[PDB]
Amino acid sequence: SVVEEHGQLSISNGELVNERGEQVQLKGMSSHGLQWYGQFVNYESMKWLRDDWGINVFRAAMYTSSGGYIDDPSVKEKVKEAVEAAIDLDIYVIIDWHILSDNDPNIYKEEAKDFFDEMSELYGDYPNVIYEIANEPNGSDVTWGNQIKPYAEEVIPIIRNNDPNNIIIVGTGTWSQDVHHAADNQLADPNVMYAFHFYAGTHGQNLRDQVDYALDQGAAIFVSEWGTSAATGDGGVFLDEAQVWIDFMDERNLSWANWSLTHKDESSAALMPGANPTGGWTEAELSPSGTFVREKIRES
Ligand SMILES: O=[N+]([O-])c1ccc(O[C@@H]2O[C@H](CO)[C@@H](O[C@@H]3O[C@H](CO)[C@@H](O)[C@H](O)[C@H]3O)[C@H](O)[C@H]2F)c([N+](=O)[O-])c1
Repeated sequence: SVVEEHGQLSISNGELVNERGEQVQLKGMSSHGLQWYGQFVNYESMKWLRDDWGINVFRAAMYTSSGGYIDDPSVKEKVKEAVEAAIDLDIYVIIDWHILSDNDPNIYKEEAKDFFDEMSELYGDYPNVIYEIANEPNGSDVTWGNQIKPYAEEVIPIIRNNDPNNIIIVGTGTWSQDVHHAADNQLADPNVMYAFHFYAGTHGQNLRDQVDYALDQGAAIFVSEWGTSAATGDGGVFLDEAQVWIDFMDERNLSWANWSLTHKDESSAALMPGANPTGGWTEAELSPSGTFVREKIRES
């Protein structure tokens, strides 16, 4: 009864709060690309995550390029499937317009406006939905002030015409690490959060201090993607540094989604090769990363 209990989420003094104004922290999993590992996104696997891991949020990672939505728009129906399951399971859900190689969110802004118009029209009267309008803006030529903020200022109005106050997570520069620039030039909408993403393979002490700087400007931060691996999503599992970030996020009441729910042979993948796509995973079907993430959510 997560959604029944906390209901409408909003931002108050830079903090995510429930409909009674109490601080709330969401912890869950992100899918991998829906064009590749969509079979792991379904009511049964999400229910298993809710019941056995304790998740209270699920992130649907709809890549735009890399064979995603722009090339084959059918993947938007898998996002709808995930939203409907979240509604049925009474958990929160993030709709992620998962830009990456298409590094400037303006490249597909017309399609983004059409997609968010459709999703907000369909689901704008449910409290479960969180819109993430540009996963990871990246590149030296893509800045908050010149590219990202103006993009958000075109897409947010589209959403707001159908859904006036569900949370919107807006990506930041340098693969959603540059929360410092965003916090110094914040968007006007009162229910916006800025995305901050990390990988435990990178020594993170300055990045933690940067998140703190942003929080100190009154900006709300959602860690909508993080991994136990290196920044490529592979290269080793770094559980000591991941624990430091877990403790940091708890102290700052930061919500998060781990990357990712797939059996792909890479360190950040939570599942091993024989894991059933509909859940019920034994200890051996979880990777070293999945075992750790499951423990962190169960402990919460
Ligand atoms: O340098 N960084 O800080 C940084 C941070 C984040 C990041 O990218 C992000 O974080 C992971 C790990 O890099 C990416 O997932 C990886 O996407 C690859 C390309 O689709 C897949 O082949 C790989 O299986 C998958 O795990 C997510 O799409 C992307 F949001 C990347 N990146 O993709 O290069 C770089």
